[PDB]
Amino acid sequence: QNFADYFQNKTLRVDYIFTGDATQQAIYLDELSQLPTWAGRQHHLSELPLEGNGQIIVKDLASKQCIYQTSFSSLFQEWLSTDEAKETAKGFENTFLLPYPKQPVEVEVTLYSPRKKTMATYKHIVRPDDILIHKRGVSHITPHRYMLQSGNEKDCIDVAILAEGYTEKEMDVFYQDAQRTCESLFSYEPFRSMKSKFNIVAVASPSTDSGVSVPRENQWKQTAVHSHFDTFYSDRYLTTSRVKSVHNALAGIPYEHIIILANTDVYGGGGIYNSYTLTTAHHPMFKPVVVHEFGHSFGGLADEYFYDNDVMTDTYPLDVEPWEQNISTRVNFASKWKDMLPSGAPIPTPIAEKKKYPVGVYEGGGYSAKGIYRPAYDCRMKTNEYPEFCPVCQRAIRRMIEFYVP
Amino acid sequence: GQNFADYFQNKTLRVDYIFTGDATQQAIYLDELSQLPTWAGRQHHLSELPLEGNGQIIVKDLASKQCIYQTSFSSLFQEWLSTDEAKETAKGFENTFLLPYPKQPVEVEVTLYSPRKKTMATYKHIVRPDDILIHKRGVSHITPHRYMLQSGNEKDCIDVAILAEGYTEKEMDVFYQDAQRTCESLFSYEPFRSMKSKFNIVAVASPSTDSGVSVPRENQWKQTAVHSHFDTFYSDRYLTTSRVKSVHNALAGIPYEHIIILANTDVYGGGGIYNSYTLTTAHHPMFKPVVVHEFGHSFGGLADEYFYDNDVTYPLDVEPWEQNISTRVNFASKWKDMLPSGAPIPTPIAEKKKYPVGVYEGGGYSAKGIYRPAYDCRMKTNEYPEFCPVCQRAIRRMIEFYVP
Ligand SMILES: [Cl-]
Ligand SMILES: [Cl-]
Ligand SMILES: [Cl-]
Ligand SMILES: [K+]
Ligand SMILES: [K+]
Ligand SMILES: [Zn+2]
Ligand SMILES: [Zn+2]
Ligand SMILES: [Zn+2]
Ligand SMILES: [Zn+2]
Repeated sequence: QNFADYFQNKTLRVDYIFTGDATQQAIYLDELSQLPTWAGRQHHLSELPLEGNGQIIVKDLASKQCIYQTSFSSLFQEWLSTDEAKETAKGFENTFLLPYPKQPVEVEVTLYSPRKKTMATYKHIVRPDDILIHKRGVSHITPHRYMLQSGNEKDCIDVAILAEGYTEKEMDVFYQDAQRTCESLFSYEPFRSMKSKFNIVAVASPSTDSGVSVPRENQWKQTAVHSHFDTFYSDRYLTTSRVKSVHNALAGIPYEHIIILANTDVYGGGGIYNSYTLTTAHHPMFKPVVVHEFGHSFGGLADEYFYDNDVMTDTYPLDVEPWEQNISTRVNFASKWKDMLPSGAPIPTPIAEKKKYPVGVYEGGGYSAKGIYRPAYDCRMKTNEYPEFCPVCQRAIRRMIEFYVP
Repeated sequence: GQNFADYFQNKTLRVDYIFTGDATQQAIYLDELSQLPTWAGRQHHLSELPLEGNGQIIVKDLASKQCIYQTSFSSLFQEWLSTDEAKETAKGFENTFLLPYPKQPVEVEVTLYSPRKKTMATYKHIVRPDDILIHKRGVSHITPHRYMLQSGNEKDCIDVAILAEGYTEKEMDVFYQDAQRTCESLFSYEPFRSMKSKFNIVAVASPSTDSGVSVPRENQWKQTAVHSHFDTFYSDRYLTTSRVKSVHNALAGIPYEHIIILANTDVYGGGGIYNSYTLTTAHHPMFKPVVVHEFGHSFGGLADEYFYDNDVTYPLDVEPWEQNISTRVNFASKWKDMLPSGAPIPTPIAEKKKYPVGVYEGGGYSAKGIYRPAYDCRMKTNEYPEFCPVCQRAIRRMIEFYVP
């Protein structure tokens, strides 16, 4: 499929509202926007690199031929397993980028459960001549600086680093934090060997207040992307549900993936597949932590630690193969790293034999000590203190990069 | 009588919802709870309504289920539901409401009604006042503002906020001149003129990055304080904002009950919706009568009395909840008590001098089956000098309801 067959070199941005509670879910359209260029895929348009927990399928309206596919996970889907979702139905902002069509399209959004069951589905027609498609990124483009520029937006993976909780007086600190992000990311394989496949842009989005909101301390701050601690009443969980403010700050700058830096030294943050990474820039463990989160948001990798996470409730049924590439329930292991496991390797791999098996079937991962397996004894997806991604995480990241750019 | 201090604090519980749906189904969801440092609303008549509206919010004490606060409204969402787009694409709309801040947990219930008074959507949620995720607002960086009229405190007076849309920081002297023109226009009309001491008027200089407002059909997308735009529902001159949270965020920390948004342009356009806002163009030649007509909707909850249909409401077998129009289904609930004995129904146009209060056929966008109280009114035309006697009574009732 040639890009120019159905698409223009512009972006069709779609803002949705993901709604529901523990019993029901529904999707609604908020607004359509246009970005002046298309920073995404030129190839593999009608395929997915990963299933994700959510998908967007674009079909040509006249023929119903599938012409674009993208997958993701969302903060909304984490919220659905919290105590609040049992009693109060809520709406969540969710933004996705699609190539701008030459002709009318049918856009279909689907949300899936941890058992791969359809939770909610939504179909809408987009007509490219619609005057209410909000044009963006043509004026007041946020001041920005390229930290790494390997090539144009068509040939490279565009990553945007966005300032959260930095006033105009603190932008030199932010740009230094963006340099540190770039230096940390490209110190890890396969990012290190595939550095020429990436563009890194630092976006100096100003905040009225220095720092970020801490609701439990009654510290409400006015910031660029309105992030806050106490997400789902988990003290150190720093997130933003103001996704439109994130994408509005980035309009006009080519971007595919987002890293949000919060101007604080306390611990916290997280990353979600094709959502964003958000972490505290001045915490001592920033360098390995931002890369662990990018493992989720860009790599779509799972946590390999087997201790319970606060915001992650009943995430992996043991009778279902996870869609994440670096963990397995041994339901469909041949779809995972069976092809990288040496002949005659014991399953599970005994921990005493870890030096013999850099690639094994180690019991424990995805927040469970039993029934879930990880590919190595340790990895950056397991601990912040281990030096690198395990070989299976590295292959998965190489596949993500090869999928997105030739 | 219900004392304010029995259930409430002198603070505001602001609730932001998402109103969702299409022509076949509707649903309401919570977005976020906020707190404002004072309560600018009613101190009396807490558990009653001045009008039915098309939507209601009922606040009940959680433990007893006793009704402790009621407010009614209409919404941009409910207008959108009758458009072509609502037949094919389900959408979500921002809707913000202000409630008195409770001392103890409450049950908040939102209900949306159809033009036939049928329940379209209902939503119940519990608010616990010690919830740390209630977003505190209006405590820092309060938008620069100026009192155009200050008759008294926020408890005793009706607080009206005038907000700047499409004015850069360099144009705030023009905006303050426009807010002053708004106040001068409003208080030139009865009963506002004789009840001037019941109001506070505050001009809020919310800065815009760009001068003017967005015109989608001209591909003119501007970055402004409340993100208003023309071409609402593909109606060229329909100027609105669906970014209701941005309106209320700019006003956080300033006492307000009703909102007037002034757009920095001289072209024609705007509108007002009951307990939503008024939004109009400040420099159009007909500004003075137009802003008051819109305030008739947004504050008065009055209907349009003109019989011609807009570019884009009242079933003839249903009595409208609006006080200045009737389908004569329940005419005794309207201005029957002001109609002289033996007045002809309908009142012939040739006999308009004999009947300042009649039953004139035509109103609420229909030439037949809907009736208005006078041949002409501010709610019918921009060129007529005043509100009709029935609109004036209805406005007096609104003011008397809100403040002693
Ligand atoms: Cl800000
Ligand atoms: Cl994820
Ligand atoms: Cl109305
Ligand atoms: K790219
Ligand atoms: K008041
Ligand atoms: Zn993680
Ligand atoms: Zn790994
Ligand atoms: Zn009107
Ligand atoms: Zn009238």
